[PDB]
Amino acid sequence: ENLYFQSMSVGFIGAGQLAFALAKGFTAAGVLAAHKIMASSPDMDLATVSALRKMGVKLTPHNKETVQHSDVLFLAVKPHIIPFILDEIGADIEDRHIVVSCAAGVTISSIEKKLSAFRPAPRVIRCMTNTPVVVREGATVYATGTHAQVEDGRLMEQLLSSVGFCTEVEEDLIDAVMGLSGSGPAYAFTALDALADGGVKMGLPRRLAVRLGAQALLGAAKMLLHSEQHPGQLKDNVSSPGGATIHALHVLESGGFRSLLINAVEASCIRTRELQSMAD
Amino acid sequence: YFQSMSVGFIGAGQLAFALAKGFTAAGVLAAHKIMASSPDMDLATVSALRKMGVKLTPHNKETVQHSDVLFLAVKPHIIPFILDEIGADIEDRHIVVSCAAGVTISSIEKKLSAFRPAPRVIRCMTNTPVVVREGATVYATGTHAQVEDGRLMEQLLSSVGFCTEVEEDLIDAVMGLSGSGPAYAFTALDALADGGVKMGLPRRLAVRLGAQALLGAAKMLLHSEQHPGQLKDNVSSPGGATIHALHVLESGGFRSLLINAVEASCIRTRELQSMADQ
Amino acid sequence: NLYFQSMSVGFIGAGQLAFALAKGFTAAGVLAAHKIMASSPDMDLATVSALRKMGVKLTPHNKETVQHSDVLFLAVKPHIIPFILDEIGADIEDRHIVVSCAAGVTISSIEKKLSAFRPAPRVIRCMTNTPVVVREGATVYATGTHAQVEDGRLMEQLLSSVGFCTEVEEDLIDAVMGLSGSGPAYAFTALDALADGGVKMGLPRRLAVRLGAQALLGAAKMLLHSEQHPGQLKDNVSSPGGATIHALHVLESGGFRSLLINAVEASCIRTRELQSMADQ
Amino acid sequence: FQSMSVGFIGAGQLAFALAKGFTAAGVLAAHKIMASSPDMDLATVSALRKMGVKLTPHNKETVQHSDVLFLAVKPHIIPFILDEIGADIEDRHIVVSCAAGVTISSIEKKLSAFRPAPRVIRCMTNTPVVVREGATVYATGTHAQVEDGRLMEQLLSSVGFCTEVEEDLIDAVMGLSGSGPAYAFTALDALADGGVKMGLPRRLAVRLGAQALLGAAKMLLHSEQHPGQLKDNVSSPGGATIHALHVLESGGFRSLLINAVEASCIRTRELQSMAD
Ligand SMILES: NC(=O)C1=CN([C@@H]2O[C@H](COP(=O)(O)OP(=O)(O)OC[C@H]3O[C@@H](n4cnc5c(N)ncnc54)[C@H](O)[C@@H]3O)[C@@H](O)[C@H]2O)C=CC1
Ligand SMILES: NC(=O)C1=CN([C@@H]2O[C@H](COP(=O)(O)OP(=O)(O)OC[C@H]3O[C@@H](n4cnc5c(N)ncnc54)[C@H](O)[C@@H]3O)[C@@H](O)[C@H]2O)C=CC1
Ligand SMILES: NC(=O)C1=CN([C@@H]2O[C@H](COP(=O)(O)OP(=O)(O)OC[C@H]3O[C@@H](n4cnc5c(N)ncnc54)[C@H](O)[C@@H]3O)[C@@H](O)[C@H]2O)C=CC1
Ligand SMILES: NC(=O)C1=CN([C@@H]2O[C@H](COP(=O)(O)OP(=O)(O)OC[C@H]3O[C@@H](n4cnc5c(N)ncnc54)[C@H](O)[C@@H]3O)[C@@H](O)[C@H]2O)C=CC1
Repeated sequence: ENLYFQSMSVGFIGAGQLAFALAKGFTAAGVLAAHKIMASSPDMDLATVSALRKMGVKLTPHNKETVQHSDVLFLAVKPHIIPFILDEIGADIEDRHIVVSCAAGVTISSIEKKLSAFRPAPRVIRCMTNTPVVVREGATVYATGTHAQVEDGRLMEQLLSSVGFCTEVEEDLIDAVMGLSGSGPAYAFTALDALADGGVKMGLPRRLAVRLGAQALLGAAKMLLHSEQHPGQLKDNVSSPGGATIHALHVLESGGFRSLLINAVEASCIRTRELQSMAD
Repeated sequence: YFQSMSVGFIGAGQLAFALAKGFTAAGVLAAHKIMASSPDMDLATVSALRKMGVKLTPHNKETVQHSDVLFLAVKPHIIPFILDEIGADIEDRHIVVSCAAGVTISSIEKKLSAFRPAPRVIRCMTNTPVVVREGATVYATGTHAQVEDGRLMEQLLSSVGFCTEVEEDLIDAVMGLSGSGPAYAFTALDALADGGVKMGLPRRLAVRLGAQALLGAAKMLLHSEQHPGQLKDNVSSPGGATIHALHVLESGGFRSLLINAVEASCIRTRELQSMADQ
Repeated sequence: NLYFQSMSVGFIGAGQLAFALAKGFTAAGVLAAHKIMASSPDMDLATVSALRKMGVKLTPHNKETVQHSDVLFLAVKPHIIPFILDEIGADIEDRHIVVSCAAGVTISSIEKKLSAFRPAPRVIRCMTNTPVVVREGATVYATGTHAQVEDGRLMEQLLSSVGFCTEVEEDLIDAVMGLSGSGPAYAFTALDALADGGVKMGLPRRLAVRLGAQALLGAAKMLLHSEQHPGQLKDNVSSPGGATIHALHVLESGGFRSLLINAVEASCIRTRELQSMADQ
Repeated sequence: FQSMSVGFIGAGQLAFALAKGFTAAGVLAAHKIMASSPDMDLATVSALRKMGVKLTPHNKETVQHSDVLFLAVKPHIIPFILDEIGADIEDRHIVVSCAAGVTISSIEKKLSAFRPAPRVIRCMTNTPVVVREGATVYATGTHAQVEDGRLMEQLLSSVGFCTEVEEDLIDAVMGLSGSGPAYAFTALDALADGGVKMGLPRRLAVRLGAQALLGAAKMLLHSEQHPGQLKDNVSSPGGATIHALHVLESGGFRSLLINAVEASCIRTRELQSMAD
């Protein structure tokens, strides 16, 4: 790791929520010192830029400055901004750069087409991560581009593994991963807010209900990750005949609880596709 | 490390295994200092506890004589039969910790006080993730529990997850939230994985990613001073895929279903204990 | 202590919005009613009679409004704007700032029409709402190609006298219309229903309307003056096991949140589908 | 210049909201307010302390300090409180119960066992007193003087709207304006989500949505028009607003808000039937 990271500099095009989250996770993991990170944004009036600055992250309005001072370049902007970014800094991408795109629905092919008009063989990697990298429990996948070298995938695997789970996938899976684990934390925060409301309805202080609900979800998720058993079998171990849990599971089933979560993953994926067809 | 402490389990099922596995993984109890009892010595939970090093026996009275801290880990309608069987063996030294859903401290103390006054009783509400040391536990102290008794139980149960003392009248609501909560989460994880599979992910990857997302979000909330709505705002980029997905959850009344669940579990727990009383 | 001593304001159209702005501007003291002119082909409209009682100068002839005015508000229905611009385009001078309040109408479409008569028309696009009438409006504006920096600063100063006002990129304006432009109608519907609920439970209608409106006003003010998330302020009202958390559950059971999201989306979509029909 | 001493039994969300509102209005000095709680570790207690409010664990000290004594505890706590401090209520006291559902009759019954003629007023208010835009009603008890009702109207009018009602309206007011801020906070969160879905930054969507609701509410308070007529003035034919109003109607939006007021009122009544 020392060899990969000792003198590596990282740049963020964009200084929003994902840039802050990855920067916080990388520095908390100890892989990167905050001053070796640079972020650029046209609007300095954001709370994320303030948090990055108090972290010690170097800030600039000029994306070309971030490009000049970076080895690994994360594109942390909305999908529709990507092709305008590539036109802007494309003349500055050099052999040394690894361009890591975080946007969903922006293909490696389209990024490589843009950058290859300036210099052949751009090294491009697509990444799909989520905000819990900020506590080093992210869920990350990546796909390597046509010109990515052998050490490039291995470097990205080690970098993103320091802030959570990380595995290589074929590029065609990435938009579906966005619908599941990219959007997933928002599903979990909605559920935790509602579970806490349920606790409050039944008499619990709100502070206690939030803590218990979150701890229950965290523990159940860890249980599944550590067990070889199917989620339904773990559910069965918790639901005793005639008991409180099986009564509660019935009212979840009666509202189509499962189908709402399937609807959510699908809706996220569908939206990513229609954004992509607006560009393409 | 409580080295001088002998722990017993009346009942050798899912909860006894989860606690004993958690305790020994935390290093607070040695497996050989734990005894568990069940009338069926060929149960699969019994086998798992045996492979752990726990001492096992079919005689509930043997577990009582071995133990200082005695966990009641039987189903709720068995608690009265158990208290009658061993009540004469309860000694001054014993702390009786009932894990049974719905069973009140009053009903345990009344049954045991017929044999010996001032039984030391603690009521505990925990959940199965103690097995990976990420449980959510609350406890209430009884009439005759000393102060050190509550501090002792909090030390023990803090080693396998979050633990805090509550007034007893909150415990049925806690059961509806964190006691049944793992089952809500396993249902949600199965469904999120089906959604990933529908959109083209391999099942095994979808289960791993869905569970990791839920774990990471829960950890984010536990480590943050922010409202869960504010953390949700940070995922939801304007016009983006996430806010579109959240709309379809809202259109189905997702929030209300989870409130329904906590309510139903809490209400059933009260219903059952009303039948026990009368 | 703001007052525009050398500014003549004109309104093409003398309907709800012209009345609301003229009343807000005059109550703010930043304009005398006699320095305001409004035109409409219906001199027997109820809004025209109100403007006349304020002191506002009225005329049936749009050309007279243009000749009197420095700042010219286009306060007609969107499908009337192109006929307006053809009628008075030859009367636009260098001194004019043209401020379109019409829902959906793009700066591009206005500039194209006026530029046929005289190059470099100074155009600002504004999205406001009817509570400017009580000086609590919510307004955004976007500046056109030829609007000078002082033009936007001036309009911000003027529109800030009747409520909140900030500059936005033009492509946000249709979404603002769906939120704060249509928003007062959502609130009037909500206040009618809340009053019905109060009456069902035994309150006199006049009291229920007063309390419902006061509750909404107070809650909105709390949020504006707080750095807290609206979910956290809700938690402070929702005592465990109490009346409020029981009532919140029945709102959630009906999908209350999703209905308000549906509304904002439906307003914004309809605006875009109208402007597409106009552009084709 | 009345130099009133005010006490709160309970130092939670409503006690903080009222203390903040009263001191911001200038009617009370913070250090002339005393609040008591057995849990001296809440966020509300820390905020009261920072305001300069006097804090004590002992309800008797609050009673002895106060001229006007607010009962700002949960409804099921009120009879425990009246048993504890009933012997300390004096003829000079005005006892103002804020508790949802607790009747004047039950309060006077408890306190009359100690001194005859306890002066009792029941009030129903809401958290926006914190920004002096509260919605408050009050009802006077058997022994409250006419001056006692005038004083309470003067005091509560300093932090928002205030009017006297017959007591049998108070539980319905709770369902409308007492719980009402929670309905608005829910609506504002959802409207902001809708703004974000259509491409607005969250910070701007929150601000525009709240300003929209504030302005519309103020319009209705300053107008003699029916809310349906104000709605008609925003709704041009074929336009964006009337399309959005239709999707609200299709989901039964109106009935959800009626359901909420009713559910709050029913819960209040069923809690009181438990205590009784
Ligand atoms: N936030 C999340 O939960 C996750 C986000 N993503 C993706 O990551 C990307 C970034 O999302 P967020 O950080 O949430 O968004 P954001 O809106 O918080 O941040 C975007 C940033 O880009 C900046 N920006 C805009 N135009 C720019 C330009 N031309 N040059 C430089 N900077 C520019 C903005 O000023 C802002 O600082 C998006 O594609 C999103 O879909 C993917 C996974 C999770
Ligand atoms: N499993 C869970 O998710 C949680 C369980 N609990 C409570 O823990 C208690 C035990 O639950 P589980 O372990 O899931 O049950 P289980 O059904 O898995 O195990 C119960 C055990 O009691 C034994 N048993 C039955 N009759 C007995 C008797 N007369 N003497 C001794 N042992 C006897 C059975 O053989 C079995 O080993 C219940 O009261 C439940 O409410 C509490 C919170 C969560
Ligand atoms: N009313 C609202 O809630 C808001 C309205 N707007 C926009 O403001 C514009 C005007 O809306 P309102 O005042 O509500 O409409 P309105 O229907 O109340 O008034 C329209 C006025 O235009 C006049 N008019 C028609 N043809 C004309 C012509 N050829 N020359 C001059 N005047 C003519 C009519 O006589 C009438 O006085 C619309 O484009 C609407 O989208 C924007 C935001 C809020
Ligand atoms: N919070 C709101 O939005 C409104 C609340 N109310 C009513 O106001 C009352 C108080 O509500 P909140 O302040 O929101 O509740 P809360 O739970 O925030 O405050 C209750 C306070 O009472 C204290 N307390 C508990 N037992 C006590 C005792 N024996 N002696 C003294 N203090 C004790 C608690 O420590 C806490 O400080 C309730 O009856 C509620 O129905 C009425 C309308 C609006």
